[PDB]
Amino acid sequence: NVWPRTFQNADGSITTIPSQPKRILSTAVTVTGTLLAIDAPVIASAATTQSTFFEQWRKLAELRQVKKLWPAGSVDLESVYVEQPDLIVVSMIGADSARDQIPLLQAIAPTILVDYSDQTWQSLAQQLGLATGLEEQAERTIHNFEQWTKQVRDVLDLPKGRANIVSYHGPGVVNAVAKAQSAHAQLLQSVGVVLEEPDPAWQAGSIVHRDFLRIHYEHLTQLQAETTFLITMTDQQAQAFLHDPILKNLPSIQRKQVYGLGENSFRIDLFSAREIINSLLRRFAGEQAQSLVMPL
Ligand SMILES: C[C@H]1OC(c2cccc(O)c2O)=N[C@@H]1C(=O)NCCCN(CCCNC(=O)c1cccc(O)c1O)C(=O)[C@H]1N=C(c2cccc(O)c2O)O[C@@H]1C
Ligand SMILES: [Fe+3]
Repeated sequence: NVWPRTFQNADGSITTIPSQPKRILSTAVTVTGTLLAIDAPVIASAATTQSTFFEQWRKLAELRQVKKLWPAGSVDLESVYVEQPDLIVVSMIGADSARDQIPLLQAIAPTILVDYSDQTWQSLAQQLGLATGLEEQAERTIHNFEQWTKQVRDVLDLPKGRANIVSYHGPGVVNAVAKAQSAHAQLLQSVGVVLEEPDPAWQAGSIVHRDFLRIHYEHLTQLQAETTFLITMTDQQAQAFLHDPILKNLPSIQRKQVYGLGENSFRIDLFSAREIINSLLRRFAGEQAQSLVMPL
């Protein structure tokens, strides 16, 4: 395990990490879940704009004494200095991105930049494993999860056809649909779901996103999949989608195959991925469900 080592950042820049990181500070709440997943020594993390940690890993973060820092958008440099980190992690795109603050952060400690929007949680874990010297941990974690998804894939009786994954906000608002490279789409694909891709031409406005295509509301009526999964929703919450009169003729609504992906499914990390797969076992597997549900 060689140190120093060079890390390739998502913007084409490089960062030399002089020594194995032991005090990692995350500036992106999305990335923190994956740092926890590989048991990296993350000692502090910024939060959502609402000053929260994601619920799938909050209790674990508290147990490991991960200090909650600023809500996304407002980097507190004093807090970074006081934590005395030896690696600072930044995301490329998303509400939790501190990309423009990199020069200020790099003055404090080696700062790296990753894009979680177009890779699986496993790929992000591998990338972070290489930055932290935790390749053994990451590889083991990924391998174990993949052994599990194999087993699950073999017992699910999924609806015929394909599924889409939607972030729903109702009429008169820009909504969003998961793209093939998203952590969400790839997670479902891994247990045998066949994914519908939103038409790239439906992009709303000028901002490019690799995770979910942002679209005018009306385009939701054009989705063809027989099944719809809603992020950040329970099944009960998904009822609002099902009863939206504008969407009454959607194949997934006609077949009453609209499901919540789960309360904690907004971002995908090992912890929310487990919850999501557990939900699929409960709904689509028989008395084979329980033999495979993972303890949280
Ligand atoms: C539990 C909460 O933590 C965050 C969160 C945490 C960390 C990073 C994020 O991005 C986060 O959203 N999300 C929840 C929250 O604040 N809910 C209140 C509504 C926020 N909303 C409006 C609703 C439409 N968005 C989607 O349907 C959607 C779908 C799929 C993926 C997404 O990221 C989506 O937001 C947003 O658009 C928010 N994201 C941008 C943003 C800005 C610049 C570049 C981007 O890529 C952006 O997303 O700006 C807002 C703050
Ligand atoms: Fe967002």
